[PDB]
Amino acid sequence: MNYQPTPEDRFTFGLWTVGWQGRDPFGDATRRALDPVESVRRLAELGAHGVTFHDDDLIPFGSSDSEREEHVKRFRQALDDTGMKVPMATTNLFTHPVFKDGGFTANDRDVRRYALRKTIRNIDLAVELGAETYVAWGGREGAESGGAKDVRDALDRMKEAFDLLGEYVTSQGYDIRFAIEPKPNEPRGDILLPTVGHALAFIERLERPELYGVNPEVGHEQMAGLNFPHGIAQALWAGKLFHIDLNGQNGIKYDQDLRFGAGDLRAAFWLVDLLESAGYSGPRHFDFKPPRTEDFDGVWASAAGCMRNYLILKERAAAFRADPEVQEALRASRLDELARPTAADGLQALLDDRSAFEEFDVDAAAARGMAFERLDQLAMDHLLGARG
Amino acid sequence: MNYQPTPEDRFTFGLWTVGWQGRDPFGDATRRALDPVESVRRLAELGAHGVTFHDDDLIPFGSSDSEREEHVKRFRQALDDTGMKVPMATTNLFTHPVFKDGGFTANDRDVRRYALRKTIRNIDLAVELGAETYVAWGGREGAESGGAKDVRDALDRMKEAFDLLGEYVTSQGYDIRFAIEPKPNEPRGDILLPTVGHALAFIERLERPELYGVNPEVGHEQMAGLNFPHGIAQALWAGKLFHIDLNGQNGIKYDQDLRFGAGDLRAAFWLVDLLESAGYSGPRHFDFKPPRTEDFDGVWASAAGCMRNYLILKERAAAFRADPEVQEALRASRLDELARPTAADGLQALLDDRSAFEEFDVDAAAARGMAFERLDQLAMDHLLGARG
Amino acid sequence: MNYQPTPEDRFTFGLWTVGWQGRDPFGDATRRALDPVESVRRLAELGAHGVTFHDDDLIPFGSSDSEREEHVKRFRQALDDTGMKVPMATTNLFTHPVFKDGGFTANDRDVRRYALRKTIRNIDLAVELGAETYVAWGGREGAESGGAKDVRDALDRMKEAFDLLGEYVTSQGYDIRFAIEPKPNEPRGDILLPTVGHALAFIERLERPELYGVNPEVGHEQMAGLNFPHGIAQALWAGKLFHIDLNGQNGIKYDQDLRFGAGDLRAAFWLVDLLESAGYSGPRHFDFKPPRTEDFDGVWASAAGCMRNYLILKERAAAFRADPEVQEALRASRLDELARPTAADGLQALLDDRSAFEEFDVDAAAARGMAFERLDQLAMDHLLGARG
Amino acid sequence: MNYQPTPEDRFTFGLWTVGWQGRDPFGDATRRALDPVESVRRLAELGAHGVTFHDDDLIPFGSSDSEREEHVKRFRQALDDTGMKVPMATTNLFTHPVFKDGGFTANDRDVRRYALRKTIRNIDLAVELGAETYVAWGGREGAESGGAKDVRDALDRMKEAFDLLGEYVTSQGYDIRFAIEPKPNEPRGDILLPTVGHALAFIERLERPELYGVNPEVGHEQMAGLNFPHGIAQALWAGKLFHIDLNGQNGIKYDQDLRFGAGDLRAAFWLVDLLESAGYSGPRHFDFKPPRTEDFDGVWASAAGCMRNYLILKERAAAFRADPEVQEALRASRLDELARPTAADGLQALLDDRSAFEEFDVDAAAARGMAFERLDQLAMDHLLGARG
Repeated sequence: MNYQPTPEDRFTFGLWTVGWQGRDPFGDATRRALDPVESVRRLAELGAHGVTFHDDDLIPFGSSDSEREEHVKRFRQALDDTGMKVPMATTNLFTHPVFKDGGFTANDRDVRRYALRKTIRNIDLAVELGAETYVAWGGREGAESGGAKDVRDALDRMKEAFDLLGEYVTSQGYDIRFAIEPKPNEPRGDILLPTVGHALAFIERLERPELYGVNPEVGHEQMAGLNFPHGIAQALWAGKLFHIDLNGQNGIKYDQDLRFGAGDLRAAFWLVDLLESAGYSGPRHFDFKPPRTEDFDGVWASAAGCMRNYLILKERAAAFRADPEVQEALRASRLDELARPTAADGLQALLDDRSAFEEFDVDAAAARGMAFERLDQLAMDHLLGARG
Repeated sequence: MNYQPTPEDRFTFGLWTVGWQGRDPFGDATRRALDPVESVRRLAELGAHGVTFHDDDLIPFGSSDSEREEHVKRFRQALDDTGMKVPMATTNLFTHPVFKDGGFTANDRDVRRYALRKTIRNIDLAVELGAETYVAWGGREGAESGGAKDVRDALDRMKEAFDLLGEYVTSQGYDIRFAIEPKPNEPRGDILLPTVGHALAFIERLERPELYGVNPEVGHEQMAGLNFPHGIAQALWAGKLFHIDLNGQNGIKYDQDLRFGAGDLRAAFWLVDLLESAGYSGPRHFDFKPPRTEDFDGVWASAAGCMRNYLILKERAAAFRADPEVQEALRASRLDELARPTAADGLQALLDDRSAFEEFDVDAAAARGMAFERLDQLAMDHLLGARG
Repeated sequence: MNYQPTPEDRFTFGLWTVGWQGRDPFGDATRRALDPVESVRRLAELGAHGVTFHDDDLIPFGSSDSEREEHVKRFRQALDDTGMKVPMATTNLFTHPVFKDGGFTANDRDVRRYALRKTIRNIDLAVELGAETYVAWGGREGAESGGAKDVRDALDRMKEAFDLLGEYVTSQGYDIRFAIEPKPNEPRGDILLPTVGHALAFIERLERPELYGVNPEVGHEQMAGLNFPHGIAQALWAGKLFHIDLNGQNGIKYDQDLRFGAGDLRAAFWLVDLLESAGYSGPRHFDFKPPRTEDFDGVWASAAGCMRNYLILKERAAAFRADPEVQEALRASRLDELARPTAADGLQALLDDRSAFEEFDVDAAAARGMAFERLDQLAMDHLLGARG
Repeated sequence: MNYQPTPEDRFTFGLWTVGWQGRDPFGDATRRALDPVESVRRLAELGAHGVTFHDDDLIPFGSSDSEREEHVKRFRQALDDTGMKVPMATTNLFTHPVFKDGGFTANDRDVRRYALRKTIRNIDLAVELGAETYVAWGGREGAESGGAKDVRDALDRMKEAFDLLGEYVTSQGYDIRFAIEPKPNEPRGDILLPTVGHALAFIERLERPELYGVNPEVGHEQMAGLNFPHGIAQALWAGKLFHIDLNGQNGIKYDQDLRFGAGDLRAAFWLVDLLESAGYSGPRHFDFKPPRTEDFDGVWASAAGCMRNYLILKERAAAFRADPEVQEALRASRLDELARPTAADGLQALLDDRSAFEEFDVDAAAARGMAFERLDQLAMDHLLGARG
């Protein structure tokens, strides 16, 4: 009577997630390295729809052209053998010491050019393996101190970099779009474009804004104590939710990348509620790290859980929305009134309307309860499976 | 040998700041109410350039037309008697119980209309007393629970409201522009447009974006653990820093509104550094609360401090920038390289350049120190007055 | 097929909770004042076991002796009419302006004496109405700035105050014990004894430590980003959990006092799990505020929810613990090994044991998976009612 | 006219600080490994008083007895050649994969025994090289999920471990004491004894509490948003500040370990103020990481800065305390009254005193300003070197 995921649920996983070897700021790897081909096979057996990669996840840094060929072909045969897809890809511009002050916004001009060139090389690959989205996570763009980075110049260089990528893309006639992934900090003291809001606003300054959107991560917005569903709704309102990274985070601290459903469970529910009601049809991508306490059996247990919790949440939110008792409470709370225009009649009519000011009875309106706590308990009940 | 502010330094204060009576979530007022005319007189003696107001700060809620006249005239005579200006004004849409679920985004349609009408009434007043900026702080737009607010509808209503304001403004031919002030939370559990980034991005969806910018507050961005100078630089890059609210905050907790210079002192320094180097020429506005421990003597002490700390900071940052030893370190750290274009030569040339990839020596570039810690200690030394 | 609470579940509520009139830092009351007698009657109908009070909640500040009599008698008749008890009481030393720099640790000596005297007066009352626990929440003990409070002197005055209370208590031969409630901040910038840990440690310096324990609040520890069940377990290990305050909080920000089950739901589950397994038999006390959006109907809805969520949680945690599949996983994860002594054999034997160092195979032990993610998903499944 | 540190200032540094190779959760080392003997020599030239070590910092894990000899002797010759001391030492129980679920509180009994044995081996070494303090940082004691760790059992095992260490120590007749270092999180999701308060309270449950105190770190308390000087004062009041770790942290996020003076500058000032006024005579130990952006020249620049900022702070705080204008303001704010007993006259006299309640004029006392903002601006002025 369960929640088994199928490739139609569009669940994806990054190679670096289940492949995380468990090295952290204070300790060595607890797990041996996984061959990408094993990961593809194991995730498919679990019902994943596909996998995503960093260039250096697939092809080890410094690899020879003929080594590149080998890594790709082998990866290609695994994806052919399993039906798995590659909907998204990204570049690693944060691990190698050369990127210690950034990729696109490093102070050293020659480093910024190298970063562009390593990114462009990987977009051709990504296109080849059929990704539709290309993610950019500028984890090293930022600073630990105020004098080290002039942020107006850094944003000029960031825009310069995204504009060049967009020009490259259109000239090759590729179908791919870009998704910028925000993070407020870690590993830099502060990171540029630290939240969904910052990312959306930056995009509006680009040459061809239509090529760019956001890839928000649950844990990253929560590292700034923000409401993630609220941020996702602003991205949907803007037509910019191109991709999404799902995981768990317990409040404001280091980036935990726990399995989805872990961390803020109610946030999880409201997010699924929103993705499902808006009709989000992009990949459901997990960016998570199975804790370093675990062996390979716990890794696959943790990955399976990501998908299971999504499905359970999905069922509980459908039940909530469909419940006649909840639809009535939503009317009681005037959500229906929220969706009607405030002044369709227009400015002039508003100004002339005595019932909107001069004869508005503020005190009776003030007295009206919103009935939000009864509504939220109905949501609680539905989440916990305790309606009655 | 001091730091006395003058009206030319453009220091402003809200009526509600020095007038804060010290009521907080857990306690009654510790200070008696101040007459606006006394505040204008006292701030001018301290060297303030002007004052700002909420409608209900100036004219008590429910005031009769002929009472309105009285409050304004008296306020007018004080400003004539002192040379003080009114560069900014705003509406109170958060105190009255009718706004408990919001103003522009309340679920109740009739409340949203009332809010527009109370705002429009105050823009005419503001214009009359000569403000150039009209601030909007939607402190009650948001929610404590997920079902209570559909955020896509709420953003449709928020835009609807700002568009109507903009239409009103152009039709009256007024010279005023709008500044939206972000806050992540408090008094609502979560607030819509919670940071500078969110606010800038929303503005790009408005009918006439040129009429709107942001009024960021030091403490509000810091309630989300963000880097405030970094946020201010993004607002400057976007040409949207219309106004700014200065104060102090000690990390992530309730909105403290401490006097400017309190809270994160180094953040204070880097901010002044930035406003001064960008050539910000708007008002230097303090949104602060003298702690409720204080009597009227401590109130004026706390207001004088706001201005004093700005000036001290201003002197230390000029000294830093002007220091030949610092200019050399900035070169050492390649800030000069940050401000040059990455690929002025263009995409094609970048792709063809072997020195940007194929023959790029990553390891030598990796080996180059950024020299940021020596630079930051020089900044430290300058701040503390300990160069040597 | 529900979760109806009964007086045997020991659910209590403070007069100030359902009576909260909804005044917050930025807005007026949205609800009229409740007569304590109405609250007692309404909570009893909901199945509460009892109520708790601040002195000034029951008897308005400045009340005449003969007014005191009136308030008490009336309150007494309501408790007789309903079977409701008064297990806990406390003093208000934070609302009146005289306490603006604190009660027990105010800088002014005469204020500290007044605070003691107002507290002692209320302990006699509390005893009279039969409370067994007397809570102290020093919300005003602390500071906004470093020079204002010497913390070593303030702790000497705090101890002095608790020692005097303890002497008073023993000399009257009263049966009551003290519970100190920690809070990290708000309304002061920083508050003394900011967490459970600080409170427990302070208590060990008192004259008669056995008279004092802690009354931790869910939201307060979470305002410091701490793990509340973890803090509660340390209090239980110390034999100091005298009382507990239950509510909801969404991470690090202002003190929300949401209804219990709101905020961190998984934290809620693990807490109930712990109170239930340790055999906590004290009151289940809610310190919450029905949001100011609500009318009286939402108030009682919100209070009923506190109790309902506890019961649902209670059922899910019993189910988890009782599940044979979970008991096996706990063995898989070696929780059984955690509860056995490390070196019962003693130091000498440990030192001599070659299998503990010299011939310990670190690499095989390193290879052993902890199996925590499978265990946590079983916990997830149980919480959500989705075992299968 | 400078701030050159001397060995008499008692400045110490851990081998792992300047030796940090800059590997972080998202990137490889940017610096080559330093030989401990080079570090000792370089720090001495900078005026350090001594160095501290983890066992595995000095002697590489798995080292043969005869390799141990070699590492020690060489280290010994460097300390003889420079006059440098070793006031503190500690054990690494967090890096090796065997410690992934902890050292003293790992679920696996055999791991807990190994951890004790590796710790005891290093105490003999520490004693030999003359340390007086032995630090314990249980960075791996804790959990990512609720079921994984029963905290009451874990505290029983933690106590068991510290008691055994204490027994070992007394039986060998060693002069060394223990200092427990708290951290709220990272690398575990939550860490046991997460703050100074928790650590002090735990210690009171040990067999011989006099052997144990705390080694608080500036950044760790600030990761929980706490006031560090306030925590240090509670540790001093308790007579438990055995050692202290100095560094910088920018609010609530990952453990930054910035150079001392970085992060919260005003917190830095008030801390130095307190250590200096209490007469703290222990080592001034820096636990910091030169950012991975830096080369060896920036490493020594960053270490020199730690010491320089302490000295500058030290001078500014002495100036503040010594200033007649500040001594008067302190009287104005009644700090003198804070240090007098509240009721030396005793309970009975307090109860009988009509001036403490019955005839106490609350309203006049309420009216008295605390004058804290003038005092704090005088502190500001002194810090910035702008008195006038």
